[PDB]
Amino acid sequence: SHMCLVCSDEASGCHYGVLTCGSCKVFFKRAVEGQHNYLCAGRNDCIIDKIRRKNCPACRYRKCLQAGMNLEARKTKKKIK
Amino acid sequence: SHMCLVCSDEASGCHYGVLTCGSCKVFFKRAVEGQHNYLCAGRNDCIIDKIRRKNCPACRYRKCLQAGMNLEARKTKKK
Amino acid sequence: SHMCLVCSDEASGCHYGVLTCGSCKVFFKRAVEGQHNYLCAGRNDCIIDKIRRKNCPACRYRKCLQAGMNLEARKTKKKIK
Amino acid sequence: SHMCLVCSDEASGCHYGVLTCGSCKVFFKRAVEGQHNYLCAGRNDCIIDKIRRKNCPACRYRKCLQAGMNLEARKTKKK
DNA sequence: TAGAACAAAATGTTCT
DNA sequence: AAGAACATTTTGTTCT
DNA sequence: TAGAACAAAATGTTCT
DNA sequence: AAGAACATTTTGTTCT
Ligand SMILES: [Zn+2]
Ligand SMILES: [Zn+2]
Ligand SMILES: [Zn+2]
Ligand SMILES: [Zn+2]
Ligand SMILES: [Zn+2]
Ligand SMILES: [Zn+2]
Ligand SMILES: [Zn+2]
Ligand SMILES: [Zn+2]
Repeated sequence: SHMCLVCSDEASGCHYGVLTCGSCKVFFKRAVEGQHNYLCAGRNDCIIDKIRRKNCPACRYRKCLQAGMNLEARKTKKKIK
Repeated sequence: SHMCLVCSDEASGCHYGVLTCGSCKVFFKRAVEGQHNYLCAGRNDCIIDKIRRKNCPACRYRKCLQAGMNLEARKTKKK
Repeated sequence: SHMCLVCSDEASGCHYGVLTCGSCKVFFKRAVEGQHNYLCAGRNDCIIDKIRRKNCPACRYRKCLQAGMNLEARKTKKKIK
Repeated sequence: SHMCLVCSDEASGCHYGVLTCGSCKVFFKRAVEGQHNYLCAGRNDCIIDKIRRKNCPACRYRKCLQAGMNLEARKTKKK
């Protein structure tokens, strides 16, 4: 494919285990390494697309996790082999 | 009463016709003057409070307008 | 510019401090991290271009050093600032 | 005498007409059959020895030909 | 592919 | 009340 | 930009 | 002597 699985923007490649765009890559990195005590202003199912992905970091981060992103994807796939 | 009518933060006074905080005051001026077009990612009914107000500029802006904010609120001292 | 300063092939970017192609980048990395007890079969001035860069690793590595390549270029340029 | 005439490594016998090592033997067959065109990076006079022979296929190949290597050296038992 | 560094966008505060 | 300036936070791009 | 991992090219050894 | 097969070393590319 070539859609980011988090926001549907065009994927820049496979990051942290999942096809994503560059903005979602660095978003997940920052969320995972820091705090991500984010608060949804809707019902925890906000739509995350190219334009709206800035709206709700709580839902964007939930979508990163649901897509399967994980910081150790590279080293984990090396073990699996 | 010291409570922003848009986000319930502590209000700094009457801005553009409405009791608001400083952050909502300037957010509103920017929204109108930049005339940007925001889009809600929920259901057009997001909770707008001191922290969540950052999440949905579309609903925050809508609440400003609904609360009566108007850049020429003062100039409307017409007789 | 856009010539590799080591072999004159097209540069892929600035690596280890110097504009180089990808083949020269990984060549220098391997030479620096391992042994580079290479022996020139000419007079230590072999010509290193796209086709001949495979011929003499001793001279190719000398050219990497002469161009200024160094493993810590990134962290070194951070200190300088 | 057990010394490769191309690289002075220890020779394994007469290959393609010339006393050579195994590595020079197969290098020569590959050069001729792949018919590749090598280029020297020095002065067409590189030192070819057990270790340096890897550096200049052009001079190594030239030395093979000059030493008399020929893939049909055996078949040249013509009367 | 992962990540540093730079850049930009978006928001908030101070001060007049 | 209103706004400019600065500051911070949040997000996105380049890596010549 | 740095680097892991994969891939290819180039060389050398064994075995018949 | 000659060569195929395998093995190793050296070099280069992709990273869906
Ligand atoms: Zn994305
Ligand atoms: Zn949400
Ligand atoms: Zn407010
Ligand atoms: Zn909303
Ligand atoms: Zn190069
Ligand atoms: Zn040389
Ligand atoms: Zn030899
Ligand atoms: Zn030569």
